[PDB]
Amino acid sequence: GEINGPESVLVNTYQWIIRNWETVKIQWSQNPTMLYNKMEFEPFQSLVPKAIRGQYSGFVRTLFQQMRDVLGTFDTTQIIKLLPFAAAPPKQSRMQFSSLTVNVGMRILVRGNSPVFNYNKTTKRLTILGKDAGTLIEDPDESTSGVESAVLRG
Repeated sequence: GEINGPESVLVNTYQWIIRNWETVKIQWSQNPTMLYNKMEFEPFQSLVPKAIRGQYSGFVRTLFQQMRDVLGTFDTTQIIKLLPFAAAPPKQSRMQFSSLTVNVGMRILVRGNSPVFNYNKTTKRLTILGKDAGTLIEDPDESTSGVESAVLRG
């Protein structure tokens, strides 16, 4: 874990999700509301501007509900990315956010990578604010995790 201030809170939150993913995925499937309410996410929530925390949470919880209803747990990187923004008490709105800001305002883009959140499909590792957060499991049938074939030449 990192210790530098707000940046560390962000890095460590995603590290925690990755380290606990095999539990988190099951809670997200079976009892997501409970998952969203874990005190684990309180520090992250404090990085989200107070005036918009609730709106972001309404957006992400709704998106997750719609996601889960039609797709289930397919999208690991996206579930991990958005999960901490579900932590605040939700305030529902009709606003569709393309990005979500944290105070470190830096933007996490909803689709795809950003300076803040950068998943690489070749190494299968997540990078947050230029720091390693760990290895993601996109395919739950995979035995070997991490870097793809044909990366190291020899």
